Amino acid sequence: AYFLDFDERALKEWRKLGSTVREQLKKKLVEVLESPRIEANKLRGMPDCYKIKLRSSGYRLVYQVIDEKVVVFVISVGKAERSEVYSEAVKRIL
Repeated sequence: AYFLDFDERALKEWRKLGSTVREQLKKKLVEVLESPRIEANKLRGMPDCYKIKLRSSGYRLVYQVIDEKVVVFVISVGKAERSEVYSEAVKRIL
């Protein structure tokens, strides 16, 4: 299993999340820690990035897998609408 870390800005997003949505993402995030490279969820663009999707929120969590630190690094949590959550993730990695 992998350890967990958050970007400072991503952790704030996490705590601002509504209760029901956070719990939904939390269950999936905990599953992710057991084995975080889930090829179906791999994001295009820079390597080692994956998403967690909800069927109808439509909130998203973006994380980077960092093997050298055995860590899942949460970089962005927010809305898929207008690709907000994804553009922020790229911005925070650069």
